[PDB]
Amino acid sequence: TNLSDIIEKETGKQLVIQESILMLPEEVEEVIGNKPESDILVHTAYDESTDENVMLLTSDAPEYKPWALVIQDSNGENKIKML
Repeated sequence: TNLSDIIEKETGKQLVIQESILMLPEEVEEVIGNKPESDILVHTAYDESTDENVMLLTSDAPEYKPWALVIQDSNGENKIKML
């Protein structure tokens, strides 16, 4: 998919993307340090090769504009890439 393709562009891996979860802008801002201009969808995929969760943040439908990618490791440390 579009969203799996973005994850693969950014990680080099083909992963199963979970059904989206909606986050309000202030919710997202606490996590990321930037406040999105509207609601965010979190599309999560587990990267078993590294035991990492990969979270693709887009705007809501129908645009699904990519906004950020969060990769969390098993120690619970986040890396963020703004898209």
